[PDB]
Parts: sequence; C-alpha cells; structure tokens
Amino acid sequence: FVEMVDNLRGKSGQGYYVEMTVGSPPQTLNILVDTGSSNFAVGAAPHPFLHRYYQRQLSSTYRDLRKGVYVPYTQGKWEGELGTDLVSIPHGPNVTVRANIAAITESDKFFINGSNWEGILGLAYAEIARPDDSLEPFFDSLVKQTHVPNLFSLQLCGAGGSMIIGGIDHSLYTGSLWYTPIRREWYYEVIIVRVEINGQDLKMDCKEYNYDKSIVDSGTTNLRLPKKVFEAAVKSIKAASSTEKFPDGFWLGEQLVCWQAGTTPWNIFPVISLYLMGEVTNQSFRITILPQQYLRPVEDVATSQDDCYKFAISQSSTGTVMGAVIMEGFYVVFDRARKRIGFAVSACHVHDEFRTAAVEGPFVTLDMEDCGYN
Ligand SMILES: COc1cncc(-c2cccc(CNc3cccnc3N)c2)c1
Repeated sequence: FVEMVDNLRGKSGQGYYVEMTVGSPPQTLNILVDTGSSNFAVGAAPHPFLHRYYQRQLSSTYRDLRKGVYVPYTQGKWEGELGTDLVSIPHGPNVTVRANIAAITESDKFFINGSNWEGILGLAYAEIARPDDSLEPFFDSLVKQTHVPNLFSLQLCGAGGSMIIGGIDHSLYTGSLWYTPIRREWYYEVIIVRVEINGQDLKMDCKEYNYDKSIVDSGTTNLRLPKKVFEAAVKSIKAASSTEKFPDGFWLGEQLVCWQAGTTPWNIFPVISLYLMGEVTNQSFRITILPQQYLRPVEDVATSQDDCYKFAISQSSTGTVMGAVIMEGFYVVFDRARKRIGFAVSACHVHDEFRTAAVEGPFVTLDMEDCGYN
C-alpha cells in the first residue's frame, strides 16, 4: 500500500484520477475515479480536449463485444463500443485483469476542457451499469480474477490523493474508522439519520435527508442536499454567520466572498455533523464537517489577489450526495465484501485554528430504517 499511496492526481473541481494501462502493448491513460457510476469508459477517439485516448486496434488483446452503449445525462452524453481488454493500474496491485471497456467514440458535454483525464472508472455496482447490469463492472472483474480483497479506500486531499486497492492504510487516517451500511448495492447508498449545525439539531424528519437516496460520490464536487434540507441548512449557516452579510448569489454558488488574505473569519462558520446509520441496531455515529470543506477557495479568478471562497453546498435533484468536498475531510473505506462504508478523519484534512474534525460514536438513534425513503 506504500506503492499505492499518492496514486491520485487532481482536485474536487475536476475530479481525481488514477493512472491505468489498457491493452497490449500497454496504453497509459488517466481515469477519473468515480464511485457514482459503474462503467469503465475511455475516450477512444481524438476529441480535442483529450491528451491521450485508447486505440483499440493497436491492442492485440482487445476483443470487440460487437455491442454499443449509450449513456445520457440531463444536458449531454457519451456513446461507444463495448469490448474487453487487459487492464492494469501501474500504482495499484500487481495484477492484470480482463475487464469490460467502453471505447467512447462520441460524446457530448462529457470531457472537461483542460482536464488531464481521458476516461472514467465507474466503481459502483452492476445494477446501474449500462447498457444493463450484465456488463460486469471493473472492480467486480478485478476481485473475481485475482486474490485482491473486495474493498478499496480513498483519501482525497487537495485544498492529490490515494486509492488503496485491496485494503486499508492506517497512516492515511487518524482516530477510529466507523462503518455505515451500504443500503443497496447500486450507488454506494447510505442513510443519514440526523443532521446538526454547531451541535444544533436541524430538526427535520430524517427521511428528508435521504429523499430519495443518499450516496457517496467521488464524481461530484459538492455536498448536495435535497431542496428542503438545503434551505434549512443555509438558513442555519446564515444565522451562525449573521455578523457578516453575503450576496444571495453566494449561497447559490454564483458569487464569491472575499477577505483580506489571512483574515478569513472561520469561527463564524459552523461545523456540520451528519449522523450515519451504524452497524448495530439503534446505533449510529457522526461525521463532522468543517467550514474549510464547504468554503472552497477560488484561486486566480478574473484577476483576483485576496482570499476568496465559493459555497460548495448545493441543492440536490436526487437526494444527499456526499461529494469530494465531504470525502476530502475523511478516509473513506468502500468495504464491498461486507456491504459497508467506513469513515475516519483524513490524515490530509485541512485543519482549523481551534476546531478539529471527527468521526465518532456510538449514538443511540431509534427507528433508523424509517430514514430510508421507499
Ligand atoms: C468531482 O468529480 C467530477 C467533477 N466534474 C465532473 C465529473 C464528471 C464528468 C463527466 C462525467 C461524470 C460522470 N459521473 C457523475 C456525473 C454526475 C454526478 N455524479 C457522477 N458520479 C463526472 C466528475
């Protein structure tokens, strides 16, 4: 795991990527690590934003599955050809697997102009794979064909990171790991059973927090909350920070807020605690997020020279998404073998002058199942 430490590059803004090699002889690509999707899909044609792409026909081990795939989003898509090839992770375990690969032949609003990655490693489960759940996701192939344990953990830093494949590295976190159950193997779905701001219960029905699901998603920048929860949260963060006025635009992620370099008044901004369903009946634990995780610094803007931040909490269309902004505070263990997700304070988390992040428990929370939306 020493050899996997620091094997990710990038930021929460454009995502985190891992080097992979596909085919024979090996072709080296940077691949977004995305726990909110389940396809392994790589640029396979010279889209102008791409540094590198997959040239199937130069791989002696490529096998055309003679089947297309099509994945749409709200305002875009990617599209391509399914096949299999030999895959590896230079700074991963010392194995080669034959995996399903979607050779992206055409796409729209998918690749980010200026990014240094060319594909997507969908680490979530087969149920949300495209074109259907019979397209075995990458991690499933890795585990089936090798003795690599069926887990991985992510330490996302910035504001790069590490993906430890096959276990847990003690040196990437402090304190103890607490585990929340994966509710259904599709997205990494979890249950938020309670939310607090500076220790103050947000006081809503916990079904609101998971309406219609809550997921851990390294392919999303922000903490995203459902509409009602988002409004409750912002009102409360306004209240804790009412000694200053901010434009409405700020709370909508449209405008920055700046202070004289070094004078950002962090104390004004509250810690958010999300309680997660525990492994034991009526037991939960809490993860504590600090303002320096949801106030994301904004660098050279037009031409900026102060200290400036945008609000990295946003409204959710499809439930609570624990994006990179949240994951960046923690070492997140995706224990697929035991249907569970572990959190511990990250060794690389941004500290704050007077407050320290935490993962802690146990708490008693009755009727936690009822926080699940059905
Ligand atoms: C922080 O990770 C990202 C930041 N910016 C863009 C992406 C990105 C780009 C293209 C496709 C995808 C697919 N995955 C999504 C998309 C939307 C929401 N969640 C996920 N997992 C991500 C990831």
